[PDB]
Amino acid sequence: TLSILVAHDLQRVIGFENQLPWHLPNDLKHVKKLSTGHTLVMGRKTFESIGKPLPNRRNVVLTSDTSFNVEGVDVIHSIEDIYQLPGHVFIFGGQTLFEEMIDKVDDMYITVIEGKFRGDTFFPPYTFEDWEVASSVEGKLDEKNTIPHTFLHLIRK
Ligand SMILES: NC(=O)c1ccc[n+]([C@@H]2O[C@H](COP(=O)([O-])OP(=O)(O)OC[C@H]3O[C@@H](n4cnc5c(N)ncnc54)[C@H](OP(=O)(O)O)[C@@H]3O)[C@@H](O)[C@H]2O)c1
Ligand SMILES: CN(Cc1cnc2nc(N)nc(N)c2n1)c1ccc(C(=O)N[C@@H](CCC(=O)O)C(=O)O)cc1
Repeated sequence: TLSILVAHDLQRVIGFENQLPWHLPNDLKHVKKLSTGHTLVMGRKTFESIGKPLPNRRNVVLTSDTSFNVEGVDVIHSIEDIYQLPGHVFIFGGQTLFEEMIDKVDDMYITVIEGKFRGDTFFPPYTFEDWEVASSVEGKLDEKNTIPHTFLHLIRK
């Protein structure tokens, strides 16, 4: 299976100045639960903003840089390489990879952040006419998670 994994706000903002505009620990645990034991594919800027590979799963970075070699990271240089990765593969970001892959993935795990943040990078527009809602779960709010959010699993019709 080839899936998108993304958190975007009410206007589809995903990032600002190579960081996330929000901090939402529940969403990072969502990422950890979905992706532990599988594969993440991310663009070079997304990788550099995380700084290190995420533990207990395969980290694949797409870059044109043939000098890229990071301990604990597999490197690919073409979109077509993604289709050779075995197992459950999550397209992890950022804007460039989401734009390149949204028409190719089987399904999307989207966290809708119910706020309007300042952004400079966006998830591409999509319509529910193309996507069935396999599940929709409101995130629980607490002291450490103060922004309303919803976990959507969307499957291509
Ligand atoms: N909210 C979320 O769910 C989420 C998730 C992830 C990231 N983000 C945010 O998204 C933003 C980054 O997005 P972005 O679009 O600027 O960057 P990005 O997609 O993370 O990385 C772009 C880079 O990926 C490489 N790349 C992409 N397509 C390629 C291809 N077809 N062939 C070879 N290399 C390719 C290139 O690297 P080279 O230039 O090295 O060749 C390109 O410069 C940040 O703000 C980050 O915080 C948000
Ligand atoms: C900046 N970044 C990219 C990022 C952030 N939120 C997302 N949220 C969703 N839904 N999808 C993504 N693609 C996504 N990507 C990050 C930053 C930190 C960690 C991280 O430390 N995750 C730990 C969990 C951290 C924790 O337990 O609090 C993990 O094991 O995956 C993940 C991605």
